[PDB]
Amino acid sequence: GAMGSESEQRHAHQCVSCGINIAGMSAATFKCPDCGQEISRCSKCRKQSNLYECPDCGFMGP
Repeated sequence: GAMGSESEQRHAHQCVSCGINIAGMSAATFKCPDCGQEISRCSKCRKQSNLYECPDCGFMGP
């Protein structure tokens, strides 16, 4: 019937805190120990590092 969106994927790299346009930029690139998805955190995120959350698997962490 209706096509699923989850089935499809995109390369939209944005900040985990807000959503800065740091796609393919020199931002904080790390692999989530939960899923392993490439997480890009802008410089500003450095301050929010105290408490982040993986936007991929909705994994809320410190």
